[PDB]
This record gives sequence, C-alpha cells and structure tokens, in this order.
Amino acid sequence: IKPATMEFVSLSNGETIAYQEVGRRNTDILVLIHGNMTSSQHWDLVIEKLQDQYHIYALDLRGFGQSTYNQSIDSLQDFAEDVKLFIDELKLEKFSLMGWSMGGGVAMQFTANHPTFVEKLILVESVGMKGYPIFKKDTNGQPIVSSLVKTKEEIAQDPVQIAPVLDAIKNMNKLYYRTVWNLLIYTHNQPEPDRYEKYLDDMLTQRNFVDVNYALITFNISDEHNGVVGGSKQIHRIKAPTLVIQGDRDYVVPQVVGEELAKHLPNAELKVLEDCGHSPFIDCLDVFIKHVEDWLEQ
Repeated sequence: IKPATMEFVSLSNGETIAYQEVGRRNTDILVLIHGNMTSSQHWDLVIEKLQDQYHIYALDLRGFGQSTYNQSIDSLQDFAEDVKLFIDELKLEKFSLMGWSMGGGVAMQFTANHPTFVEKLILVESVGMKGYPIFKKDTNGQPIVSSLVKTKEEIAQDPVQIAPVLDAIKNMNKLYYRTVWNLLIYTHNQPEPDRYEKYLDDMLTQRNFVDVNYALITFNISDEHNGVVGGSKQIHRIKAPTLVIQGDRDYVVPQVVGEELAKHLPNAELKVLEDCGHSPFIDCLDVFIKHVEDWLEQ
C-alpha cells in the first residue's frame, strides 16, 4: 500500500517539491498535475500505462503528498509558478501537460503563462474557466444557491463541505473519505482494494485544504466576473492544441463545464466519455488512455 518512491527538488521560492519521474530513457516528456484531495499517487494507473513510451514527471503540488507547504498559496497561479520553477530546475524545455480537476485549472494557468513550454495540453475533468464556487449550507446540509461564499474565512466555517474534511485529516479518518468518494466519484466502479487504501492514505497528506478551496472560488481566466472576482481574460492565450476530456456522469464537474472549456479555448477538441464520472482512470482506463495516446502522437 506504500506510495511510489519519490524524488525531491528544492525551488528558489523555498519550497521542496516531491515528484515521481519514470520512463527516463524515453524522449517525449509528459508532465502530470493532480487535483484536490490527491497527490501524484493518484496518477498511478496512467503512469503504468504510459511510462513505457513517455518520460513522465508527476509532481506533488505544494501542500500535497510529500511536498512542503512553507508558504501558503492564494491562487492557482501560485501552483503554476511552482511548476515553472520546477521545470526550470530540471531544465525541461518542451513537454506535454495533463491536469485533472483542480489540476486542469493549474495546467490552463500554466499554459497561458508559459506558452513556449507546452506542446500539447490535456484537461481531464478540469475545473471550469470561472472556477468552482462554494455555497452556504442550510440546516439539511444542502446548498443555498443564492448565498455565495467569497472569503477564506467563510470557507473555514463551512460545517458540511470543509470542517468534516479538516477533522478527517486531523483524525486520519479514511472511512469519511471512502464514504465521500463512493458517493460522488466511485459511484459505479471502485479502485481495487489495495489501490483504494493507497489513495485514502494519499488524501490524508493534504495540508492546504482551505487555501485550495479559496483558490478555486477565485479562479477566473474568463472575460467575465464570476460573482466573486473579475476574469483575467487569459483563456484566450492558450493556443496549445488542447484535448478536453469530460465524463457524462461526473457529479463533481458536470458536462457543461467541459463543453464550455472547449468552446472558449482557441484550439480545443472535446471528448465526452460514455459511462464515466470524475475518475476516468477507474471508470474507463483503456478508452481514456487511447484518447491520450492519440493526442500525444498527433
């Protein structure tokens, strides 16, 4: 159940990033960015399928996995800046980039800011271009859909979406996470039990949950205000050929999100995967890998 063996690189901003590096004798480079509640360990299934052909770097973002969290992040751009410092330290010059969920937001922000480094971009159930809002909760724990959270302090007070996660991390409560993931993600298929245990251990490594939720409510690369923050207009700067992967039963990132990304990205193709939720890796790995391989080989 142990995590993969990790490499470590110290960055000029005082963080030390943990990463997996596999397929080191291969030519084409692929960089993988995980999402919320996960680290690079959640890329295991993709890594196993692609490491025979690609030189893969899968990093733990600051405050996840085995990376440090010496300074707090305020935005997904903070993660993208870490990725830039990371690729500078390792002297990577061109690579393809794939991000899952919140990691799709980081990947988009990175690609907008560092166009000369990104050959191809793949977004997997990515957060949308106007971020991921949090609503106040009623006495039944249901969202009050005209009561929008706007500050980090409000996020820290949420007793349904936020407080129980912080408590589960403090108390190392894997059962809480198993219940949540079975309800929202692993609704039709689950990881094999040993892999699921590794994933649950991975969730407990997160040290920045509130900060990441704040970065998600304030993420906005569109041309329009999202109700919390104005848009940076940067989605128009993503000229890399982009594949938008979206599941037809993703209960975390609904289908309209991927359709909107493909619409607004300048150079994007949308693939909606049948019988697929937030984890294509568990719901349809073979089909997902074929789409990725075809995109990378184009």
